[PDB]
Amino acid sequence: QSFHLRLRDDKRIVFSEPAVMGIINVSPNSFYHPHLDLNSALRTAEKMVDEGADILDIGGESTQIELDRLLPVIDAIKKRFPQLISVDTSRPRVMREAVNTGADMINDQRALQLDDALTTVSALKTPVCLMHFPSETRKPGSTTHFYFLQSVKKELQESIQRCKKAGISEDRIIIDPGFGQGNYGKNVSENFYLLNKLPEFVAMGLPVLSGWSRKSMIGDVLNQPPENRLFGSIAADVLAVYHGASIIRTHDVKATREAIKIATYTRSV
Amino acid sequence: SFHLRLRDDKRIVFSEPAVMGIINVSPNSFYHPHLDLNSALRTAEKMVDEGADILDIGGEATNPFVSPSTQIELDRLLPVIDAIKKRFPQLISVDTSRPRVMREAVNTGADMINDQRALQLDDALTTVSALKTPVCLMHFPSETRKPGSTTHFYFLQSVKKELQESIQRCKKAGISEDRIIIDPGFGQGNYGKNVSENFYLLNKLPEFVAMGLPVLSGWSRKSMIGDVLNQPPENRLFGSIAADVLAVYHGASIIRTHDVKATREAIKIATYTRSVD
Amino acid sequence: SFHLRLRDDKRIVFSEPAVMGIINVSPNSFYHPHLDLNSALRTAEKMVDEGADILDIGGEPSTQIELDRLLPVIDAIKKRFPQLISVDTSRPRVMREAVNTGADMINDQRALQLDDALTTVSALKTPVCLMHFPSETRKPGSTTHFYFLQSVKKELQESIQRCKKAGISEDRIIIDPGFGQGNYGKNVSENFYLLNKLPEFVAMGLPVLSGWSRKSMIGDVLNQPPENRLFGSIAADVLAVYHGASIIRTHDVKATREAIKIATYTRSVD
Amino acid sequence: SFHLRLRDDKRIVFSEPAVMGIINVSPNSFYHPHLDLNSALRTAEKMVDEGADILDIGGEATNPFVSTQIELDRLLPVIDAIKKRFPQLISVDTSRPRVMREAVNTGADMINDQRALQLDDALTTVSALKTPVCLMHFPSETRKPGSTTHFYFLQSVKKELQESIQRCKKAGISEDRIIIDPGFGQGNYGKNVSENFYLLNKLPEFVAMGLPVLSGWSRKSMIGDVLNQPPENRLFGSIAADVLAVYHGASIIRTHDVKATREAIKIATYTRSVD
Ligand SMILES: Nc1nc(O)c2nc(CNc3ccc(C(=O)O)cc3)cnc2n1
Ligand SMILES: Nc1nc(O)c2nc(CNc3ccc(C(=O)O)cc3)cnc2n1
Ligand SMILES: Nc1nc(O)c2nc(CNc3ccc(C(=O)O)cc3)cnc2n1
Ligand SMILES: Nc1nc(O)c2nc(CNc3ccc(C(=O)O)cc3)cnc2n1
Ligand SMILES: [Cl-]
Ligand SMILES: [Cl-]
Ligand code: NA
Ligand code: NA
Ligand code: NA
Repeated sequence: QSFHLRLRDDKRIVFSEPAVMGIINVSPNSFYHPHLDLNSALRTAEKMVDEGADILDIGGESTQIELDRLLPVIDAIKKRFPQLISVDTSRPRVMREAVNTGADMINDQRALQLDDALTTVSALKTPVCLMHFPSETRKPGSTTHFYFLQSVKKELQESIQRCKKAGISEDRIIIDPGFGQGNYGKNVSENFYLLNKLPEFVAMGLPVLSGWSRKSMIGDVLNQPPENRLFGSIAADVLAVYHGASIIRTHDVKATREAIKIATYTRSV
Repeated sequence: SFHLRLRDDKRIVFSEPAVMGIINVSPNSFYHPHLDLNSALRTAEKMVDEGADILDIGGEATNPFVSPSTQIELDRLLPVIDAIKKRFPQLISVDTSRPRVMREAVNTGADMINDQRALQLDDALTTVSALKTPVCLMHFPSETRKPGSTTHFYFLQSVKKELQESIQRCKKAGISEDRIIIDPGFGQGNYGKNVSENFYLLNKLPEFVAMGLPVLSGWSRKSMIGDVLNQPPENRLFGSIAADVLAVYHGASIIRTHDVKATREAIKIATYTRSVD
Repeated sequence: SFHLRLRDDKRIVFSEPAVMGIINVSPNSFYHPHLDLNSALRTAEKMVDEGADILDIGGEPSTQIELDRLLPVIDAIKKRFPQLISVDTSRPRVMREAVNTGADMINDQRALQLDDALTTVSALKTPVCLMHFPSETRKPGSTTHFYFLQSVKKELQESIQRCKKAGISEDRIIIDPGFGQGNYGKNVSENFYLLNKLPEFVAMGLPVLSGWSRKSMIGDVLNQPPENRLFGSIAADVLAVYHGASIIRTHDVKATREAIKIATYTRSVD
Repeated sequence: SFHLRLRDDKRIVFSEPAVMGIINVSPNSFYHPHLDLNSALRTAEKMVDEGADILDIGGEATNPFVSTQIELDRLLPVIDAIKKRFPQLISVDTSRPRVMREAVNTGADMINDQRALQLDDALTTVSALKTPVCLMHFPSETRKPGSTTHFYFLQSVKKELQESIQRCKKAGISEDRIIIDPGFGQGNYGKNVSENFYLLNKLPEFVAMGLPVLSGWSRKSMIGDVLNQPPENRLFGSIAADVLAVYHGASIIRTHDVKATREAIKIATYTRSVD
């Protein structure tokens, strides 16, 4: 699985194999490895760069505090490292300033639903990741697995179409089924069903991004706290790439990179 | 047997329990949401071929107790009702709690109204009385009740009392007895019952049947079956059939189901067994 | 029969509905303001002799004023009497200081809506009464009774869920429909409807508290001033207990206690 | 009237036979498995309301007719939640020394061992923990039921229990911390129906050993066999066995049915002591 994106300067970047996107959360309230200051975030960035990350995803999600956290990190990373920078936000103002500070792409868990977001991404000309997120509160397990998958695909296609209409280029759109529980509105079996059926998303023609890293589904199946979820998480990434995923979002860059290389070879014989 | 008197005074006689097939047309609906008109019609066609007596169409977007949503509900319902009215002979039921949806659905061809909230919303009683259609009154779904907070016996008594009051509310409003159907409201979640309470109501269904009106029961694919079998909704067919069988064995008049043919065949055996008394 | 768990983890069981006597220590308080410490203690003494299970003390710069009225009373009561003490307040700081002084539980008419209230009660580990308080923009009578009731239950459920999420133990939550007119945003018939439907609150699975004592809906129905509302008030207490209420908040301890004893017996004989 | 000494050296006195309610948190149990913390707590609340003196929490699946971490994950949360809520004594039904330590550390007041501290380290663990312990008679090996006379079987049971008691005293376990139990049951409890009834009829012989005696017939197969009833229908027969056990001097009754048992044994106690 190879793919490309067109950056905001119309420069084409080609990935010869699935990309690894390392996570740097600067929100003290994150479930895993919150970064409370700039120095600690930069220590993580350096490790991830050493471990071979392709992209670093910086998130800190009330707008000014988000900016005070994100901007210093993006600036420092842009200054020090050659990695592509993704900003994980749903706020148009954050997108604008993040990109002005050096972010190359926008990762939106809300798929540009927040007013002004769509036009903002079109105006910035950056690649964007559209993650599937419930219209509103969904009851997990309330439909068959098949019909749930149908709705996720349908809604992602609608998001893609909104992007194209707003003038976002086809080579700037990444999609993500939005793996997780809690407000991601899925139970464990639904998450695994979407993973099993990932080729149906891949067949939509855009690069697919997948993030299982240390999440509750692994915790539930293994009965392990987040710190003990490494091996289970690696397994999900392997399966995601085996099924055609283009980008893996992870807290564990080296382990993911090595594991998915095996998935790629298995898939590519 | 039982009959329903339609708004034009024609009496539909049912010599055996009726099977009401379900077509949910809201995105947040249970089991199988129909996301467009064509998909809704494919299901109707299947259910018609499987021998449905009634097709129950519902597309509620939001709870009216908590307009744009009214119009959204209409936009989803009317095209399906209209297409079915033109194509098929089946009776059409509209599952809604909104008086305006009731009026427009009936004008479009709906024969009866199915209200989970028992016409409690402002103007619902008067609306149904004026429409002169049969109506199903369900045990009101209490989102705040803590299941198990009373004993099975007392909970059963409270369900019976509430249904008796809903019947009286209807009669006082000028809704005729031959257009009233009652339903103990099987389900968990917002239906304010746990697994054991649901099974207790099912075992005690004859107590609802003795109230003298046709009783409707809907277990199809619901969480009670999932919890007992440890299965997702697509794997609850055989458990659901069993509940329909027992409901009919105990005297239920109408079964509301996602699986028409299977329900129809199974309850025929329940009906025969019940009949040999 | 119900129970609560105090902040020391001690299980308190009530073999029958508890009577909570009211001691208001603010000058603008309802029915009988206690203008000094001595008067408050005389009332406490009477209510203890009359069989009160709990004493609810309430006195709502202004925080400090509330404390100077409350603490001396709570302190005196804590030293002299074995009854449980409740503090009627919405202010986190008053909650902390009152509990530190001897209050066993917190009674919040605002259901811990005031910032820091939730975290404060969770840390204090005391039981808390959550009363429903309709939006102050509400106009009584502008919705049907049934509709209004659903919104009251829904909002109480949301308050309960906030408490649980904040780590407040289920055996430390009491709920209250918030009987009253005026700023309680209800009219006479809405109050009687909630009373008639009280078993629907009991069905939420937590002890229910009710307070009709001397209130305006009795005054309006009987055309009586506060002094003449005793017989109507106990009638409301009787009905509340008959419908399953666990705690009755009253200015008239002896009369309420005796009346609800009859209600409890009648309810109990299934 | 009997007494026990808790590990805090405080003596607890029972003026009448104590009722021990059963809370099993294992998925595979023949009667009322508790599969989650909440169900276990509901049962506990009900049993406390009904007047239970002791709650016996077990995480080992009990089917007589057919990992340490898994037992702890089921038990500890329940024991913790009970310790924080109720004044009742907490018993932990386990044979695993590690479980004994962790359960006691979490709040268990005594240890109920169906193996009478046979597993290595169990003896020394209980002596060091300083908690009361119930020693239940269990087949040293696979016994064939009905293979000896009733009298000779009883002799072996009494001899083996006496050996167990002696092992405990030698290990330094206090005499006011030892409870004994004839181990009523079939299957791997190594007895048939007649043998169980013989032991019950002869309960006074265990009572004469000078330690409080615990007895557990609740909804067991002996009742099922005699009445031809599934577990749900064994209440009345179970009550009868409890009545006889108490009439013969049992100090503790282990039951799934607290209120019914308490009421029945009050009658037994009245009759026994009217003298
Ligand atoms: N594109 C994209 N894709 C994701 O998967 C993602 N996940 C998070 C993290 N959000 C969650 C959700 C659920 C859970 C749990 O159940 O454990 C954990 C973390 C943040 N940004 C994200 N962005
Ligand atoms: N007359 C009537 N009778 C019903 O039984 C019914 N059920 C639904 C569907 N509602 C539910 C409720 C609970 C559950 C669960 O626990 O799984 C599922 C679906 C919609 N209209 C209904 N109408
Ligand atoms: N938990 C609880 N429950 C109450 O019922 C209550 N009432 C008051 C007193 N408030 C009112 C409200 C209305 C009226 C009237 O209309 O007469 C009188 C007094 C103060 N704290 C209270 N706390
Ligand atoms: N002290 C003590 N005393 C018991 O009697 C006991 N029983 C069990 C449960 N074990 C059984 C054995 C046999 C049977 C049957 O034949 O039905 C049923 C249950 C677990 N802990 C126990 N602990
Ligand atoms: Cl449905
Ligand atoms: Cl007052
Ligand atoms: Na791939
Ligand atoms: Na409805
Ligand atoms: Na009519």
